Amino acid sequence: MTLKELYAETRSHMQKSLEVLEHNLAGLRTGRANPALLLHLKVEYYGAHVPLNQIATVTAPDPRTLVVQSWDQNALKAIEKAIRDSDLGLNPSNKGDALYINIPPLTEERRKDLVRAVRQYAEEGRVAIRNIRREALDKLKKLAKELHLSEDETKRAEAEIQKITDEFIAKADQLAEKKEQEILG
RNA sequence: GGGAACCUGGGGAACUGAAACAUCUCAGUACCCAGAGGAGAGGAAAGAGAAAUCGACUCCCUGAGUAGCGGCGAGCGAAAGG
RNA sequence: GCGUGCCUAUUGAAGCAUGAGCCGGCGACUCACGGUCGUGGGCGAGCUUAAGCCGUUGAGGCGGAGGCGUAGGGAAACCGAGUCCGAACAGGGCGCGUCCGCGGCCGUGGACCCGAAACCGGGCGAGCUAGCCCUGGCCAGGGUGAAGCUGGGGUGAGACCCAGUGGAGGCCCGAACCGGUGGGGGAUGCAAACCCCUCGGAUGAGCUGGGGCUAGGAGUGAAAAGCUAACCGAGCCCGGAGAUAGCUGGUUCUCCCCGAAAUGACUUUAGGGUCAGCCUCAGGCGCUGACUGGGGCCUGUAGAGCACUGAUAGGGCUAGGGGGCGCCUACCAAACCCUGUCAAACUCCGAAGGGUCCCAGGUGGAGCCUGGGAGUGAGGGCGCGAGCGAUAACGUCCGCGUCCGAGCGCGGGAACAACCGAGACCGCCAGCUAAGGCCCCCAAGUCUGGGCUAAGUGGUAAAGGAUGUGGCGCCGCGAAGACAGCCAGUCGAGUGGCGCCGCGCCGAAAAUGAUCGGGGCUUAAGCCCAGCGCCGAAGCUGCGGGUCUGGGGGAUGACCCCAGGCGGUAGGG
RNA sequence: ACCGACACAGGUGGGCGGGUGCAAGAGCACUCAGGCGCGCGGGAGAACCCUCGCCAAGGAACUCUGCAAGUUGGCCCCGUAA
RNA sequence: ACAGCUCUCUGCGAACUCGUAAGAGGAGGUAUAGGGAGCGACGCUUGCCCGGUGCCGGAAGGUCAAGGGGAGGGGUGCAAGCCCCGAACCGAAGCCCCGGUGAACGGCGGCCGUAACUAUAACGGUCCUAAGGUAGCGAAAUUCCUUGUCGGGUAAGUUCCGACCUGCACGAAAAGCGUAACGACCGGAGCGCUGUCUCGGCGAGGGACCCGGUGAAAUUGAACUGGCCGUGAAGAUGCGGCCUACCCGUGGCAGGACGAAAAGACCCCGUGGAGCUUUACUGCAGCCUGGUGUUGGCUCUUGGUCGCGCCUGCGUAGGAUAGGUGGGAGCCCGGUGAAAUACCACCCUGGCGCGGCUGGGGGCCUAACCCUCGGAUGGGGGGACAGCGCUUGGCGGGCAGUUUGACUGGGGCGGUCGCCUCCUAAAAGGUAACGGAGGCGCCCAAAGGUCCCCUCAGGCGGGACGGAAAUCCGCCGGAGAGCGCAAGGGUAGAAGGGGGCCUGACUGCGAGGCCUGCAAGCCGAGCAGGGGCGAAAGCCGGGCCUAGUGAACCGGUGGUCCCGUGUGGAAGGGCCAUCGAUCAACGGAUAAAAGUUACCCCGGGGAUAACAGGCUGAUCUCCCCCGAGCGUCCACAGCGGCGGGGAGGUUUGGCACCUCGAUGUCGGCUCGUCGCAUCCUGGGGCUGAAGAAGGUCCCAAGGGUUGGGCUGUUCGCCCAUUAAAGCGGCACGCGAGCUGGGUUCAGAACGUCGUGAGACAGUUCGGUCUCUAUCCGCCACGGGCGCAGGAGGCUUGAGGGGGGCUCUUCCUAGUACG
Ligand SMILES: [Mg+2]
Ligand SMILES: [Mg+2]
Ligand SMILES: [Mg+2]
Ligand SMILES: [Mg+2]
Ligand SMILES: [Mg+2]
Ligand SMILES: [Mg+2]
Ligand SMILES: [Mg+2]
Ligand SMILES: [Mg+2]
Ligand SMILES: [Mg+2]
Ligand SMILES: [Mg+2]
Ligand SMILES: [Mg+2]
Ligand SMILES: [Mg+2]
Ligand SMILES: [Mg+2]
Ligand SMILES: [Mg+2]
Ligand SMILES: [Mg+2]
Ligand SMILES: [Mg+2]
Ligand SMILES: [Mg+2]
Ligand SMILES: [Mg+2]
Ligand SMILES: [Mg+2]
Ligand SMILES: [Mg+2]
Ligand SMILES: [Mg+2]
Ligand SMILES: [Mg+2]
Ligand SMILES: [Mg+2]
Ligand SMILES: [Mg+2]
Ligand SMILES: [Mg+2]
Ligand SMILES: [Mg+2]
Ligand SMILES: [Mg+2]
Ligand SMILES: [Mg+2]
Ligand SMILES: [Mg+2]
Ligand SMILES: [Mg+2]
Ligand SMILES: [Mg+2]
Ligand SMILES: [Mg+2]
Ligand SMILES: [Mg+2]
Ligand SMILES: [Mg+2]
Ligand SMILES: [Mg+2]
Ligand SMILES: [Mg+2]
Ligand SMILES: [Mg+2]
Ligand SMILES: [Mg+2]
Ligand SMILES: [Mg+2]
Ligand SMILES: [Mg+2]
Ligand SMILES: [Mg+2]
Ligand SMILES: [Mg+2]
Ligand SMILES: [Mg+2]
Ligand SMILES: [Mg+2]
Ligand SMILES: [Mg+2]
Ligand SMILES: [Mg+2]
Ligand SMILES: [Mg+2]
Ligand SMILES: [Mg+2]
Ligand SMILES: [Mg+2]
Ligand SMILES: [Mg+2]
Ligand SMILES: [Mg+2]
Ligand SMILES: [Mg+2]
Ligand SMILES: [Mg+2]
Ligand SMILES: [Mg+2]
Ligand SMILES: [Mg+2]
Ligand SMILES: [Mg+2]
Ligand SMILES: [Mg+2]
Ligand SMILES: [Mg+2]
Ligand SMILES: [Mg+2]
Ligand SMILES: [Mg+2]
Ligand SMILES: [Mg+2]
Ligand SMILES: [Mg+2]
Ligand SMILES: [Mg+2]
Ligand SMILES: [Mg+2]
Ligand SMILES: [Mg+2]
Ligand SMILES: [Mg+2]
Ligand SMILES: [Mg+2]
Ligand SMILES: [Mg+2]
Ligand SMILES: [Mg+2]
Ligand SMILES: [Mg+2]
Ligand SMILES: [Mg+2]
Ligand SMILES: [Mg+2]
Ligand SMILES: [Mg+2]
Ligand SMILES: [Mg+2]
Ligand SMILES: [Mg+2]
Ligand SMILES: [Mg+2]
Ligand SMILES: [Mg+2]
Ligand SMILES: [Mg+2]
Ligand SMILES: [Mg+2]
Ligand SMILES: [Mg+2]
Ligand SMILES: [Mg+2]
Ligand SMILES: [Mg+2]
Ligand SMILES: [Mg+2]
Ligand SMILES: [Mg+2]
Ligand SMILES: [Mg+2]
Ligand SMILES: [Mg+2]
Ligand SMILES: [Mg+2]
Ligand SMILES: [Mg+2]
Ligand SMILES: [Mg+2]
Ligand SMILES: [Mg+2]
Ligand SMILES: [Mg+2]
Ligand SMILES: [Mg+2]
Ligand SMILES: [Mg+2]
Ligand SMILES: [Mg+2]
Ligand SMILES: [Mg+2]
Ligand SMILES: [Mg+2]
Ligand SMILES: [Mg+2]
Ligand SMILES: [Mg+2]
Ligand SMILES: [Mg+2]
Ligand SMILES: [Mg+2]
Ligand SMILES: [Mg+2]
Ligand SMILES: [Mg+2]
Ligand SMILES: [Mg+2]
Ligand SMILES: [Mg+2]
Ligand SMILES: [Mg+2]
Ligand SMILES: [Mg+2]
Ligand SMILES: [Mg+2]
Ligand SMILES: [Mg+2]
Ligand SMILES: [Mg+2]
Ligand SMILES: [Mg+2]
Ligand SMILES: [Mg+2]
Ligand SMILES: [Mg+2]
Ligand SMILES: [Mg+2]
Ligand SMILES: [Mg+2]
Ligand SMILES: [Mg+2]
Ligand SMILES: [Mg+2]
Ligand SMILES: [Mg+2]
Ligand SMILES: [Mg+2]
Ligand SMILES: [Mg+2]
Ligand SMILES: [Mg+2]
Ligand SMILES: [Mg+2]
Ligand SMILES: [Mg+2]
Ligand SMILES: [Mg+2]
Ligand SMILES: [Mg+2]
Ligand SMILES: [Mg+2]
Ligand SMILES: [Mg+2]
Ligand SMILES: [Mg+2]
Ligand SMILES: [Mg+2]
Ligand SMILES: [Mg+2]
Ligand SMILES: [Mg+2]
Ligand SMILES: [Mg+2]
Ligand SMILES: [Mg+2]
Ligand SMILES: [Mg+2]
Ligand SMILES: [Mg+2]
Ligand SMILES: [Mg+2]
Ligand SMILES: [Mg+2]
Ligand SMILES: [Mg+2]
Ligand SMILES: [Mg+2]
Ligand SMILES: [Mg+2]
Ligand SMILES: [Mg+2]
Ligand SMILES: [Mg+2]
Ligand SMILES: [Mg+2]
Ligand SMILES: [Mg+2]
Ligand SMILES: [Mg+2]
Ligand SMILES: [Mg+2]
Ligand SMILES: [Mg+2]
Ligand SMILES: [Mg+2]
Ligand SMILES: [Mg+2]
Ligand SMILES: [Mg+2]
Ligand SMILES: [Mg+2]
Ligand SMILES: [Mg+2]
Ligand SMILES: [Mg+2]
Ligand SMILES: [Mg+2]
Ligand SMILES: [Mg+2]
Ligand SMILES: [Mg+2]
Ligand SMILES: [Mg+2]
Ligand SMILES: [Mg+2]
Ligand SMILES: [Mg+2]
Ligand SMILES: [Mg+2]
Ligand SMILES: [Mg+2]
Ligand SMILES: [Mg+2]
Ligand SMILES: [Mg+2]
Ligand SMILES: [Mg+2]
Ligand SMILES: [Mg+2]
Ligand SMILES: [Mg+2]
Ligand SMILES: [Mg+2]
Ligand SMILES: [Mg+2]
Ligand SMILES: [Mg+2]
Ligand SMILES: [Mg+2]
Ligand SMILES: [Mg+2]
Ligand SMILES: [Mg+2]
Ligand SMILES: [Mg+2]
Ligand SMILES: [Mg+2]
Ligand SMILES: [Mg+2]
Ligand SMILES: [Mg+2]
Ligand SMILES: [Mg+2]
Repeated sequence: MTLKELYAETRSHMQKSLEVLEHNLAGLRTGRANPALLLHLKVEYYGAHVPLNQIATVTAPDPRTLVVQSWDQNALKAIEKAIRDSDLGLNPSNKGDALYINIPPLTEERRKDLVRAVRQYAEEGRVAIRNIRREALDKLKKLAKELHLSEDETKRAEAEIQKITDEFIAKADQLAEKKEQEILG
């Protein structure tokens, strides 16, 4: 309706496009010495792919492994029933109310199968935003042309978007930016 | 054919002014062409204009910046009669 | 010792804004006809003549056509000291010189003087340059080797293939010839388009000699708005023409008097103008002026205040509403109540002030009236009060005021339009004072008592730190003699604690060489509270002199006394 | 001696335009016939500039850019890809 | 430009062009040709949308200018008359309307939902359209984010090439995608070779310099012309305090004299100027078009129409095809109906019958006009047409003259432009800003006059339908209701709520004020005239009150007395009443008007922008306070919430004070110099310091602070090293020292917007950078004099300047610590 609520409907409409970015990184075979790499998992349970960060508690004991202290025995049961079913290629455990799964890093060829695809979400992410800028500015057009402004009352708008788009595009380049280390280094 | 201007006919601007500008103005000016000559034109009423009047024409002074004309603006502007 | 050129334009210039090498000459508010005034004469209920006519050879008459003036009022008819609107016989609106000379200003003409970009007419150019027509030349040498023909090959006949001859082409290489790619030079040149190296085309849409043709809103153009006689978005010359310029510049002798504005209103107006405001001169009226005292009103700001309007933190009381809902539990939460507050657009209340009317003082480059001449209509700083700004700006708009402008004349402030003092006729080798100062530069107290400060603070900064120092307080409570060390007695006294006042330290880094104006100051040459004295300006007295008004001498003699004003740009006299 | 304000480093159509050598030629070099030595000179031997010759090693690090400069260059003969 | 493609025009006296015309090109041509337009060999191709626009086609209708036409009206004369307006209706072109048309101007979308991992969406629903971009191409001479991501080339590649397509904003004849051959065209690589460079050196010639001859120019207030901190109109040789410094030159260097040269080219202002554009205004040329003059014959055929002759009207009964009103009875009523006939009439309805006056059409003609033919007194063909005169209406950037407002913290854009109500506003008024927050361009025949009465809003209880208000009753409540609508003031002792009569919401006027520059606006006593209500004293010339509106000019309607061009009356004026304005840019230039320039010009300005300086310091970089809370314990080893205080003038800004008769504007090169907040190397302090390393704070600039790739880049980003590869000041130092890659002149193109000419803080290739230094300053080298005799030598050094760096390794010692 106006720049006021708009400049915020971008910092809200760009948020999500960023969201997924994080999402598509953890789903990646990093040093896999992290728990979150699991919780996202849509685990089929009681008739609904239910995110693991809701069916249990994953926390890697040490670097070399993770534990899913799955409260209810049964839950844990139908849990493995999905952490493996991921092409990845791991194997957990039916030990106690928890799930012991190893973390085995691998070859360089495994680095391209991980690093290359990342410098790909690097795009899907930067871009998803690029559009929240394209689609933004356009409503900024019809806006000050409906509402009346100055060729400058508008530039202020026009570039603010830009400073916002740029501000958010950072929480991306710079985001994955770190995990790239957890992957590489 | 020529002739310093001066005169008549045939054509004929704009800048300007109106504090813009198109009617209007400058202006029938400038200039162009023809023609007449010591001058040229005009000249004996199919006039004038309200006076039982006047009596070819042309020039001067008044009439008069009047009567009027006018995007009733800028501005233009007679005639009878004396 | 003291001292920032001249003009110009400006809120403001020495200005690092404008113009000017220097000297001499030329060089800009005029005339004509109308108007409006003031003024010197003539004639007066009238005054005066235009063209023309007669005389003159630097004689003046005559000429009353005509023009103003004697009545105004009404759109007009018309009426008339009235008239007009009107039914009114209410009312209301309008009511007494010419002719010359001269000065001021206005209208009109180029009308203060220069200066455009352009516009319009008539002409002059294609001996440059563009296109084209006619008639003539020119293009070393080398290269590749098309079509054609001819001989052989193949076929049913062919097509088609081979050699050979042959000599095509907006073909190739490269001089002349015609261009002008890239670079350097040249840049008051060799030259207002050049030179050197380099590079393109060179039988073609080629280059060139002579003769011809098309032109100014026109030509011509392998197209750039290119070219048309070295500048072309419309050539050149001549005339209209002294186009117009709400802009820029310039605008000449002296002394005297007064002196602005930089605002309001309306402007296709906003750096212009019309009216008003403010200056000035004339004549007219004469204490009403500015300012002050005393009285009587209107008034709604500074404060303050919640009675309205609204906002407000908390607490109580209590709807209705959360959560168990039945009791209860959190002001989560309306009105109400106190408790404390907030507000340009709230005020129960309300100042000081301001304004205004009658009376009183008030003789002043006061006012009030009629009129001639204006300029100005960018303002700027500073105090105060408000907006905008960010409780920013040498910011910005307003308000009272002031000062600069125009007081850049003088002292102080180091230097400096507006900060302090203070209104500069002139002259003097006099004297006392303002502001500021009084140790040396530099005038006058290293003046006198009384403290404070040790950082050069002074000599120019904050929140906030800190037993820096000097001076006050009330608090403990130490013979129920610990406050500091050594087992606590001896030791036998000033030790803890907050918190106020003065000066001070830290906090605290900037760009060419440093500093408070310099030197140099510490019981000061700093700072605070006292006291007497000097210095110091163009301020005021002293002596003399110039000048204009006002007021008396006065025998006008313009000739001495008397009391005042005399900075000044635009401007007026 | 013509057009360029000049005794101008620019411009101006046609014919002749020798010899030797170089693949040829009106190209280049030298020189016949012929003409000229450009209407200020003399010295010195710095910076710097103009125009010109050279370089160790490196060989585009230069720079906007190999701009410039260098390399290659004639003829004969092989031999020449997409 | 080009061949070549396409659309289009043109039947010959061609179209088109020049010209007033004659005439001429066209062309001594004839559609296999000529003109106009776009595209630009050649290969494959060239989609969809005729709603709007243009053009082609439509013998019907709609509208329409003259002219024809005259029902009807007015003016005058005693009149025959003469004069005027004047409806029907017939009337071109154009426009409207109906079709067609894209190698004509042009145009060629969006929003929801859905696949058994997810994603995504072939598929569905839906909104609008004239129809929603096909082939091919794609971060491109087009891609804003952008150096998009990947891959290749490189040590390293914002460029380049290959891909992906999320095409800000390709795309089919302003052509699309390709293409061998071609280019002094623009980009990326290589190899060869070099002074281009690291990195500078030597040498040659012509100048520069010295000597003899000749001998300029721009500029120039006057000169006796130094540095620093200050200062001043805010960048000083010329003021102030201080600091230096003998006089005068020769060769050089360029930092300064805001150096010179151009009355700034950008910027704005001027109601300044030109070239251009169009669906801005207005006209002109030309073209189309009706009537006519030129201009005539003979026929065919239908109109409008006035003279006339005639026939002509079938409601229900009916003597039945009554038109109508009169006369009227021999050439009938009757009976009945709305009306009675046998007959003569005057006329509405309507058609035919011979004439007039005029019209329109379609034919043939020849003899005017035209063109032609071995030279014609004539013959061919066209033919009342064409051409030409006049007049009617329209098309008409082809051409012309012009208009395209102002304010405004430059301008443009956005906003506003008059009136009303508060505050601002400092206790009379008044009063600024693009200051804060709202209204008006009306409404009322009752909402008005006056007389007569009556009184709210809310609150609490009682109450049939009944919220928390319908309507009743009951107390209480001075004002918070109401007062037509904004706001303020006022108000119940009425302006409010209700009832009764009325139309003073009059005509004549107006003492006297308010306000005020003018002109406008504002209240209004009372007299006269005739009225309304009231018993009356009395009130009523509009509305509780301020907004609710517009000078004159020009026309329009009414009326009255005045004028009425020899006189009379008219035509037409005046006076009075009243009307036509978003003249709303609202004190109003015209009846009448938009753009554009980088093709541009003049006059002006630092009255006003961009660069730079200055003031400011929000923003900016920096350091400081308070100390939540992180640090395994523990505010400060290292950190710091929310919050607060300052410093600096390097960022982005605000202001517009110098300079617009000119202060050359990014980057690079060269030469630097200064600050410390320090990147190295020196010292030191704590450390959550073992050592070796670091972290962090404190001192401290003396000196150092590399070479490359990319980009114009500064800045970054990488490659290889380093003790380190520090930030910032000097007009973001430095163009009279160089460079011009960037950027802002003219050329061209892409995307883009625009109908257009042209435009763009978009791109892209191109594109002129001025021999002489006089003064200050600086580098060198002199002449003069001075230094109280005149000399030849050798030194003293007050004073200044140059220079100061840093790494690696080996011993100590593999020791100390571990
Ligand atoms: Mg003659
Ligand atoms: Mg005019
Ligand atoms: Mg006009
Ligand atoms: Mg005109
Ligand atoms: Mg004679
Ligand atoms: Mg005669
Ligand atoms: Mg006769
Ligand atoms: Mg005469
Ligand atoms: Mg008269
Ligand atoms: Mg006469
Ligand atoms: Mg001096
Ligand atoms: Mg002047
Ligand atoms: Mg100024
Ligand atoms: Mg000077
Ligand atoms: Mg200047
Ligand atoms: Mg000067
Ligand atoms: Mg000037
Ligand atoms: Mg001179
Ligand atoms: Mg002189
Ligand atoms: Mg007068
Ligand atoms: Mg007199
Ligand atoms: Mg006489
Ligand atoms: Mg009357
Ligand atoms: Mg001009
Ligand atoms: Mg002309
Ligand atoms: Mg001629
Ligand atoms: Mg010629
Ligand atoms: Mg010629
Ligand atoms: Mg050739
Ligand atoms: Mg050429
Ligand atoms: Mg060649
Ligand atoms: Mg010739
Ligand atoms: Mg040509
Ligand atoms: Mg062109
Ligand atoms: Mg020329
Ligand atoms: Mg004239
Ligand atoms: Mg003049
Ligand atoms: Mg004087
Ligand atoms: Mg005075
Ligand atoms: Mg105006
Ligand atoms: Mg005035
Ligand atoms: Mg106040
Ligand atoms: Mg409450
Ligand atoms: Mg309350
Ligand atoms: Mg008195
Ligand atoms: Mg007085
Ligand atoms: Mg003013
Ligand atoms: Mg001003
Ligand atoms: Mg100010
Ligand atoms: Mg003064
Ligand atoms: Mg002076
Ligand atoms: Mg001074
Ligand atoms: Mg004085
Ligand atoms: Mg002394
Ligand atoms: Mg003394
Ligand atoms: Mg003491
Ligand atoms: Mg520092
Ligand atoms: Mg000192
Ligand atoms: Mg004392
Ligand atoms: Mg005296
Ligand atoms: Mg006296
Ligand atoms: Mg005085
Ligand atoms: Mg004066
Ligand atoms: Mg005077
Ligand atoms: Mg010449
Ligand atoms: Mg010459
Ligand atoms: Mg010579
Ligand atoms: Mg010569
Ligand atoms: Mg020749
Ligand atoms: Mg040879
Ligand atoms: Mg030769
Ligand atoms: Mg010579
Ligand atoms: Mg070498
Ligand atoms: Mg070497
Ligand atoms: Mg390089
Ligand atoms: Mg480089
Ligand atoms: Mg580069
Ligand atoms: Mg390049
Ligand atoms: Mg490059
Ligand atoms: Mg080269
Ligand atoms: Mg190849
Ligand atoms: Mg092949
Ligand atoms: Mg055609
Ligand atoms: Mg012919
Ligand atoms: Mg083309
Ligand atoms: Mg095909
Ligand atoms: Mg269409
Ligand atoms: Mg159609
Ligand atoms: Mg048709
Ligand atoms: Mg007619
Ligand atoms: Mg009659
Ligand atoms: Mg028609
Ligand atoms: Mg969906
Ligand atoms: Mg499913
Ligand atoms: Mg669908
Ligand atoms: Mg679609
Ligand atoms: Mg399709
Ligand atoms: Mg593509
Ligand atoms: Mg792409
Ligand atoms: Mg790229
Ligand atoms: Mg491409
Ligand atoms: Mg883009
Ligand atoms: Mg590589
Ligand atoms: Mg695009
Ligand atoms: Mg598109
Ligand atoms: Mg198409
Ligand atoms: Mg097209
Ligand atoms: Mg292509
Ligand atoms: Mg080329
Ligand atoms: Mg070097
Ligand atoms: Mg030499
Ligand atoms: Mg200074
Ligand atoms: Mg210099
Ligand atoms: Mg000069
Ligand atoms: Mg100028
Ligand atoms: Mg100019
Ligand atoms: Mg301009
Ligand atoms: Mg012109
Ligand atoms: Mg017949
Ligand atoms: Mg008839
Ligand atoms: Mg009859
Ligand atoms: Mg019956
Ligand atoms: Mg009978
Ligand atoms: Mg009839
Ligand atoms: Mg015939
Ligand atoms: Mg015939
Ligand atoms: Mg005809
Ligand atoms: Mg035009
Ligand atoms: Mg206008
Ligand atoms: Mg502005
Ligand atoms: Mg007041
Ligand atoms: Mg007041
Ligand atoms: Mg309104
Ligand atoms: Mg009422
Ligand atoms: Mg009810
Ligand atoms: Mg209303
Ligand atoms: Mg009534
Ligand atoms: Mg009354
Ligand atoms: Mg009323
Ligand atoms: Mg008018
Ligand atoms: Mg009119
Ligand atoms: Mg008459
Ligand atoms: Mg208007
Ligand atoms: Mg106005
Ligand atoms: Mg008005
Ligand atoms: Mg008008
Ligand atoms: Mg251009
Ligand atoms: Mg040009
Ligand atoms: Mg052009
Ligand atoms: Mg031009
Ligand atoms: Mg200024
Ligand atoms: Mg600050
Ligand atoms: Mg903070
Ligand atoms: Mg602060
Ligand atoms: Mg600064
Ligand atoms: Mg400025
Ligand atoms: Mg300045
Ligand atoms: Mg000058
Ligand atoms: Mg200047
Ligand atoms: Mg320690
Ligand atoms: Mg340093
Ligand atoms: Mg660079
Ligand atoms: Mg790389
Ligand atoms: Mg620097
Ligand atoms: Mg130079
Ligand atoms: Mg320069
Ligand atoms: Mg310079
Ligand atoms: Mg460039
Ligand atoms: Mg260039
Ligand atoms: Mg460029
Ligand atoms: Mg531009
Ligand atoms: Mg377009
Ligand atoms: Mg080039
Ligand atoms: Mg220059
Ligand atoms: Mg020299
Ligand atoms: Mg030393």
